[PDB]
Amino acid sequence: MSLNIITVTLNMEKYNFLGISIVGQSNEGIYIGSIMKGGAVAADGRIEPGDMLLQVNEINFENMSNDDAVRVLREIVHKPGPITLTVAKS
Ligand SMILES: O=C(O)c1cc(Br)ccc1NS(=O)(=O)c1ccc2ccccc2c1
Ligand SMILES: O=C(O)c1cc(Br)ccc1NS(=O)(=O)c1ccc2ccccc2c1
Repeated sequence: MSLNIITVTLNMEKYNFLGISIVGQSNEGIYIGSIMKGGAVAADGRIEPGDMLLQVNEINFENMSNDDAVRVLREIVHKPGPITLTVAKS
């Protein structure tokens, strides 16, 4: 079996939102659920639904409830500067 890791840096200059929902928990992993067409993640085009979310900026997502993962993504999107996502491809 093959594992494909990609790291995606979004400058968030032309987009306010990532435009993602997330599914699953890692305090029992967390995956990209929906991607909305108008957001930074869709514009970049590399991340797809079912990709596993490993890290966003300095936060690891591998010991979190779904609710806490949504909370930390809210905090990151409301902070200035680029957003770096590391995912494992489905
Ligand atoms: O993120 C943006 O800059 C954006 C701008 C426009 Br115009 C439209 C959508 C955008 N982002 S999006 O991730 O697709 C998005 C974000 C929140 C939404 C809330 C309600 C309905 C659609 C939404 C789309
Ligand atoms: O920007 C995002 O796509 C986003 C995704 C998650 Br999961 C959590 C927070 C996110 N950013 S956010 O600016 O706080 C936000 C808040 C409310 C939203 C409501 C509908 C659609 C997108 C939203 C994004």
